[PDB]
Formats: sequence, C-alpha cells, structure tokens
Amino acid sequence: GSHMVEGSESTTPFNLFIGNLNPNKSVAELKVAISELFAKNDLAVVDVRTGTNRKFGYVDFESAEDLEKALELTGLKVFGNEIKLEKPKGRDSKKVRAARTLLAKNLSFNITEDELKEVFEDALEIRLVSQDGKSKGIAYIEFKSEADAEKNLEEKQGAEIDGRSVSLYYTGEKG
RNA sequence: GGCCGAAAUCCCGAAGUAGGCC
Repeated sequence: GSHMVEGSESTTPFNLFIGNLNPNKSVAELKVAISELFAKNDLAVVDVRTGTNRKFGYVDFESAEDLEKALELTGLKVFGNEIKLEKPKGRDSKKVRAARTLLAKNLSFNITEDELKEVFEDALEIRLVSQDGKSKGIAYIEFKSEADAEKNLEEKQGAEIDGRSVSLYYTGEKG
C-alpha cells in the first residue's frame, strides 16, 4: 500500500503497540488474527503493522471506544501467540536509540535493572539481555544522549558488584 | 519481470526494511 495521509504520521487517531506476534507465521496473518478477534469483539481495527520479524507489532483503531477495548484486547493470541499491548513508543527507528544507548556486560543472575538503575542514575532506560528465556549477563542502558551514555559508560565501566565487574558495550556501528 | 524475506546481544514501527533468490 503506497498511500499516505495528513495529521502527522498515523492512519487514525487511536493507535497502539503490541508484542509477541509470531516469528513462525506471516505479517498479514498476525494482523488478521487481531482483525478477526476485533470483528468478534465488536471493535473496528483501522490498521495493524508488525514488530519486525513478527516479534512485536502495531495496531490502529477508529475511536476511543476501540482504544479502550483495544486495551482489554491485550489477551490476543496471535495465531497461538498471546500478544502484549500498551501505548506505542514511536520515537527512534528501534535501531536508532542504540546510538544514544549502551548495554552492560559480564553481569550475573542476581543483578537486575534496579541495580543498573542504582549504578546508572543518569541512564533513562535499561533492558536486561538474557538468552530469550534465561539470564545471560548483559543489560542494555539508554542515556539522555551519546555523550551522556558515553560519559556514564566510561564513568563506571566495571561497577564492582555481585563480586564481579560489569562491562559496558555501547550500541553503534563502530562501537 | 516476479518473488523471498533475514538481521540488528537486549529492546517494542527495526520492516514487511536490508539483502538476497529465480
């Protein structure tokens, strides 16, 4: 579909983000499962997208009544994958935030975002990196900017905790 | 002239994008 509209960058006033789509299915299949469930729910999905690779995804409604039901619609099993839902975070092109972000490495099974939040008081967001279902030892951390994530990343780099030092791996192309 | 379709260590328009495949 090569059609665009005005207002800003959306097809409707009520939109939303979803997670857990289906990496073993199709994109239209993910949106159709949510479009069919809304047809039975009594909604009116105006549009739906995906979370690149069917990992997460998006949706769009035509009213505040579809957005409120769309909230309760977080119990959607996309082709057998209970998708998650919540306000959209459209800001950086997913791989764009990495520039102003840095992830910690060499962490442990006990450490956590809280501990990173205690060491990275300047970082605004953090994302623990495990093995898709099992603590791995890394933790992403985004700051107010590159110089911010860089000044803190270098300012700590190591943080003696859990009887172990946590390294910090930025997120760019040159690293 | 069709199609095919992965990644980006976590993470929520990456993308239905890149690269690739006939």
